[PDB]
Amino acid sequence: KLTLWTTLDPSPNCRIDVDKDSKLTLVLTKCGSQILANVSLLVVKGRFQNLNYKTNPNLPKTFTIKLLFDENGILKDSSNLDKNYWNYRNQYKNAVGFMPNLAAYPKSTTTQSKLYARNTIFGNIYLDSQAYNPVVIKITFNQEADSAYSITLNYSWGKDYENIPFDSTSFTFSYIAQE
Amino acid sequence: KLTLWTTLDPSPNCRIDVDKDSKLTLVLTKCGSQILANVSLLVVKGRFQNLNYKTNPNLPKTFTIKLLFDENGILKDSSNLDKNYWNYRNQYKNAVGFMPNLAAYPKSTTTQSKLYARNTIFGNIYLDSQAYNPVVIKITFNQEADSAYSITLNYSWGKDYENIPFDSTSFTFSYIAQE
Amino acid sequence: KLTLWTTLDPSPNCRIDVDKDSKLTLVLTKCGSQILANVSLLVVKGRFQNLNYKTNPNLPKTFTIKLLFDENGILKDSSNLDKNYWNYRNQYKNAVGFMPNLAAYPKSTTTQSKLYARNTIFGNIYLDSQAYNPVVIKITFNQEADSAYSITLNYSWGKDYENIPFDSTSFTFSYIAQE
Repeated sequence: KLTLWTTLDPSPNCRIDVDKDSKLTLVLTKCGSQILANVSLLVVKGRFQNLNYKTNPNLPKTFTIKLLFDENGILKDSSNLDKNYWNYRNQYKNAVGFMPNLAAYPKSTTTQSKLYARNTIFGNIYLDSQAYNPVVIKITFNQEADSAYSITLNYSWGKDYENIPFDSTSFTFSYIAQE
Repeated sequence: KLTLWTTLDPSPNCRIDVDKDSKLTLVLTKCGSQILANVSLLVVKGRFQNLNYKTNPNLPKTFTIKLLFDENGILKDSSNLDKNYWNYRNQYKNAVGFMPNLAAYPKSTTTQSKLYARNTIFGNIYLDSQAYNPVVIKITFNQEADSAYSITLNYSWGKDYENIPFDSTSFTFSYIAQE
Repeated sequence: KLTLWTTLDPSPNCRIDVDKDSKLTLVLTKCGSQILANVSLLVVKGRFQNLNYKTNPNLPKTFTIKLLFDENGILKDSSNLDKNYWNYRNQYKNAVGFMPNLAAYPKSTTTQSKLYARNTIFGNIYLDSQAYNPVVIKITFNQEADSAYSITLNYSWGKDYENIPFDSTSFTFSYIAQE
């Protein structure tokens, strides 16, 4: 009832560029009016598996993973996360109690040039369990115009990494629940 | 019963320098012995609404918001937060269960004004949803000698911001509850 | 029943180098599938009580505190934390519900000493309630080969501190519970 998560299954479950290029671990625990969230990310194959900006001049320093939800709090197929890996810890009918509160985190109006900053959380996370491999995780609620609710995970970094795996440490955050 | 918060009402509710110059969003959720806290801050008018240190030589790079509580956990009149915006999520009589634990976070003795470091939490938060607009939030418990309990929110920054709104990202923390 | 903690007893309770050289405050609160954790550390005597790299050339800039648990989630005598200071908030028989999940945070296999990055959390904490005294706390789960479960707290810093007490600010994190 009270936890929505990616399983701990070792199978890849997420698309950054290509199907199953990544494994997202996301745990959402309902503590009444707040969701306690825990996240980590491993890239298992493709261009972000091993970062080397000395040898690959064309490699970006960002990617984004989106969880898109309908008006019943059901994960949409268009999400980067595979629906087959998303369920209660013990497919579901209602998870509006896990959704980011729309009054707290309003969607952008047609006339609105961006979201309120309160819709965003920043975290400093690290690759390969080392403090000198920083990555910025930018978590934004309800940014995706075509979904009832959304959680957007933007990863970005500045370092010219040389043969560093995108294998992230864990980060905790919370957000205000819709109900 | 289990969440004490500022409403999500769009109305300003907080005084930095002037009445209703700011809108504090603070959610305290009781998970037994710990309070799970979520905070953001928007300045709606006055000298901190738009930061420009190129054009305003006299502008500080800090301000402080205090929540002062009596022995029943009731918000006191001299608090920066307006009492009309502070209530259980669904005029309260007792909120000692939400107060920062006095054994964990002792008040300063007459022979020292200087608290144990455990009474303080630091967070790195950001303005206008950009990682290159850092602000330090310093949360201190029970620093106010003249109140039974207190939560002090000190905001400070170093950057000579040029036309940046004080519109903060969200931050989560926790603290040990009095009961 | 839902909180496992170091008491708030003012007595030292922890060994960095020598018995009772430190006082760890650690609070683990069970919110179903996640443990909400709160930590601070005061060094009360010995070489880390007052850091001065100007006057002591031989002083390290790191130390580690380990909590080692048996298959019933009972703190082992080999831990840096003294067992006499570790109990439920209101000697215990079973605390597996507080243990770091072995599927989430696997122990290193004979064929690899190297943990998944998701076993680690980094935090930036501070000494003496000042933002310009940074310390890195590195929390790692299930790293200790000789125990069923473990929480390892590695503290490190870079600054040539001059007469700064190791009196840390508080930090919140969470982790996935074994059951």
